[PDB]
Amino acid sequence: CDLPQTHSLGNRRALILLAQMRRISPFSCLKDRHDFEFPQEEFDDKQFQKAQAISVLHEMIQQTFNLFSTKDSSAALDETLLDEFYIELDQQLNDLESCVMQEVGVIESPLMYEDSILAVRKYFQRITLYLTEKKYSSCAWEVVRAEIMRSFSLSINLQKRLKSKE
Repeated sequence: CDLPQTHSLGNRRALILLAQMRRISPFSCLKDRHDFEFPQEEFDDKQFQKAQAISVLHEMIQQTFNLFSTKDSSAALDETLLDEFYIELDQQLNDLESCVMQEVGVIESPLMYEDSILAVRKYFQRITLYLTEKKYSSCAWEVVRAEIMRSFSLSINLQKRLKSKE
């Protein structure tokens, strides 16, 4: 797809707001630290590429937008930080959505779609049920929120297929 400006490490988009959820106290939770946000199965180097990333990334971001925008999780974050989240995803969504129209091919496979889409829905579904048990206390959202950072990390870097992290 059309490159924005050479290859960069981070995205500098939505990473700032995510950091705001790092001030939490480590004493909030311990055994409640899991990763159900970013499906690593799809984000792993087992079979991940630039175009392919657009497939998973799109669903990953689109889902996050619905999480807060649904009012449920929105009430969890400050209206200021939350409201910014809506626009933040929009910028990233356009990047992927644009590739869809480009007719690259990776975002057309009716069968491959399930593997990419399901990977996000399956993991994203855990977060909904996971938080339900805690009724959105504070750490439950942090563990899931902080997890989003990883999805953004490998998403815009793994494509290069250069060095991972075990």
